[PDB]
Amino acid sequence: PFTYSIEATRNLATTERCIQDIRNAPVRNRSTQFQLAQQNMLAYTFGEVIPGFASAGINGMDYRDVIGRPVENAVTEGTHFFRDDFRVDSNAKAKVAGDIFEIVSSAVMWNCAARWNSLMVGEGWRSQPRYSRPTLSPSPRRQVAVLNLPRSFDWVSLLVPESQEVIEEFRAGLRKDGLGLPTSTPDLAVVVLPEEFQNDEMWREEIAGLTRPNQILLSGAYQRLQGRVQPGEISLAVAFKRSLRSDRLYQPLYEANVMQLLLEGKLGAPKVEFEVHTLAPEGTNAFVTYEAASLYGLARSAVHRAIRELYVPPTAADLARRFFAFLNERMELVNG
Amino acid sequence: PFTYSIEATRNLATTERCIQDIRNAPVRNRSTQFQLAQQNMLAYTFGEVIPGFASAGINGMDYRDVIGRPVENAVTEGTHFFRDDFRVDSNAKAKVAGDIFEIVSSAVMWNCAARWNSLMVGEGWRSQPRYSRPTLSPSPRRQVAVLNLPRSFDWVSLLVPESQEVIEEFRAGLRGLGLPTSTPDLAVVVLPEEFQNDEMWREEIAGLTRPNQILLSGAYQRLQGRVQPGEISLAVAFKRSLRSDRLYQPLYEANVMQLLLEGKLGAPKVEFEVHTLAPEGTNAFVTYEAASLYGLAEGVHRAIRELYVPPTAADLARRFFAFLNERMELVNG
DNA sequence: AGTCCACCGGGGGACT
DNA sequence: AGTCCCCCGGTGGACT
Ligand SMILES: [Mg+2]
Ligand SMILES: [Mg+2]
Repeated sequence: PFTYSIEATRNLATTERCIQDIRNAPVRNRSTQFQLAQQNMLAYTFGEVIPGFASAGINGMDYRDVIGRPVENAVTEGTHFFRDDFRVDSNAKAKVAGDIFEIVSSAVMWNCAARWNSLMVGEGWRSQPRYSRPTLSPSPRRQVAVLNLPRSFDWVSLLVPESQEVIEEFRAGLRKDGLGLPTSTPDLAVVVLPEEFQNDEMWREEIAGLTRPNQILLSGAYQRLQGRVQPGEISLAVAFKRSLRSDRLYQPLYEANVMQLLLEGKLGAPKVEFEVHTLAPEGTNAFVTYEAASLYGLARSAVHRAIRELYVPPTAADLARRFFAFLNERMELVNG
Repeated sequence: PFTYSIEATRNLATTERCIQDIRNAPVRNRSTQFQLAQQNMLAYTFGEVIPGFASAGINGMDYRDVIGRPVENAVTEGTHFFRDDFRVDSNAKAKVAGDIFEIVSSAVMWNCAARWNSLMVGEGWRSQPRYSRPTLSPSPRRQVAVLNLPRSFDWVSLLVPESQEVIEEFRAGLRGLGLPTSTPDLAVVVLPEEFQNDEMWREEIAGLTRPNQILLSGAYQRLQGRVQPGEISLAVAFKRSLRSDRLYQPLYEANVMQLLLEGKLGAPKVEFEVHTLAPEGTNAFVTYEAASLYGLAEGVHRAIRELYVPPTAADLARRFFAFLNERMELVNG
């Protein structure tokens, strides 16, 4: 659970355990002795807590101590089971830690859009925990899907064909000169629910916790929307980075521009909203870095920033609160 | 020495040791038990050798193995003086080795600029070791300088005043927002007239002695303020190994440079390139075929010119020469 | 001392 | 099984 419980651990099928001994099952070319079963840890640690949507105690806990819980728990399991034999490298901890921050944050945002899509339809503003109800004119036409995007995704895949053609048009004209414009992906993407999903349930149900089934619901959500999004319906991109290093600022910042250049540039979409979330900015450097303007629109168009802001959630609750407010505000020029 | 010498390691003061004990001299908020004197690893391992400029054994040795040596040596030294206890975290190495690759590869391009400048200036074309003499018609005006840029650098600081200025008339009608500049791992700038007769730009160097480390790391200052827009000839970014996400800083910087120099100071396209010894997944190459974003509003070329993978210190050196040999043509004799 | 910078390799899971 | 994708935190040194 969210607090290590040797009883819950004792009822774990050996293959649901958080640590995995592999001193007999060596990995190809890898010295790894014990694996961090990140999926497992998630379901153990967050089986029924979805931070921001749980106990007040939890919701306002320092968000770092929350995101860092799953690791703590697993290290305890290891020690308990293996003791001294136990050893895992910093880089495992960083790998998993960084993933968990991305997954859990998205889970929060998932629930945020549940509640949001409920109300948005003909539901109310669910009671608990208490968050300020939005003000905006409700409308089914104003629900949104929250797509935690997967490794080596291509954001362009979300778009409707007519828009994918414009682009592969463009690129072909580039390709005719030894020139490419590869597109990658943000860590997550909030889209406007395509019409024909506006009546579907799933986009309205808050989840109790990140159990395996529940994890999967989220990590796959994107598959449903591929080919169904309109250029202007990409309405928020987020990049997740637990801690910062001056060199690790550049993926979101570059892609952002590429998205702007295509969406805004070649498909006349409104300014593209792309932000970055971190729990550790290590100076001011990071902040000034993301004050950078958007490079396409520096050669008749209005100037705006590539990244709209750099955000550092204190609590899972603030994250909720922050996103509700964005939705309330951004879902305005959306005639419902 | 490039080969781990016991005797030498013993003949070593302790302020010289490649491995530092600090178990009783900790770092605020750090579990670091043993530090890596990476300046004492250059020194020890490369104090006599500058790859591609030493014996043929080195010059053509697998270049990964060369960069990998200081750290090999270090870990031997550590295991002799601290048999039970010697331990360092993966990430300590990853830092040191990354930097060494930046420094030494800069230290190879330095001796290149050296011997090339000599040629240009009317001295010989030295030939220890032999490299094909360049067919460019020499000139003191086609000398180049190889700046190993420091952490925190801003490459604009290299530009001359009237140029930095215009990067303000534009930049100032542009602020809640802005457009910062960072730095390539290294720059190659045309030597500026005022310096074309100094002798420091022509002396090659024997090893990476602290004195010598320091001369190459200091070099940039000498050129702050004194460089034309089109005289920025080449930018390199050193990444010893690649990870798909670790690809974007040279890509962005390049765009920004290209943006200002090319579109705002009407300079020639800018040559920006990456050197790595380990691309692992070949995402990278396709990644570095990206059109320059600036240019997609005007009329076009790659942002990053190429992604390069040196086999040997020698390959590195021959490549840079041909670059010069084909690029300085533009400079007027 | 304390603060900032930019190095990169060991990773768990998707996918084949 | 093999390969690839994107995670980040622990660092050695320049400054102040
Ligand atoms: Mg991320
Ligand atoms: Mg580099």
